[PDB]
Amino acid sequence: ENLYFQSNAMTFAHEVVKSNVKNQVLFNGLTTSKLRNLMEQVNRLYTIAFNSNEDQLNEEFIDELEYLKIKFYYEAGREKSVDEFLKKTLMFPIIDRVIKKESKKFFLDYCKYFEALVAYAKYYQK
Repeated sequence: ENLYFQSNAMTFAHEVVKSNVKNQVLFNGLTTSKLRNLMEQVNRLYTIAFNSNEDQLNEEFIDELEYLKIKFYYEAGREKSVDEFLKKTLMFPIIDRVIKKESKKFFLDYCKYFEALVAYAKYYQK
């Protein structure tokens, strides 16, 4: 078989981003201003998760997640660096996973992953 290990979200964000500096461009011309609309969408959801007492995610929140997937695919259609970024980050199967588990802790973990993705993208830029 093979031999794989336990990497938290921060470590793997750093790895994906720094492994997508090629010869210098980031994910083929990504910048952070291209992710702004997305960042805001994530932020507006983060706070509403933070205020939720229980871990069981409200159903309107799931609709919001569906719309988040939709805004993702929009930006991926708009800008090719966003398309590469979203594929190589596994953004979509992770959004799916969050939607299935419907837990608050898990979505906040996803938010940390997204936040570190953007930070590291920022640290490596033109």
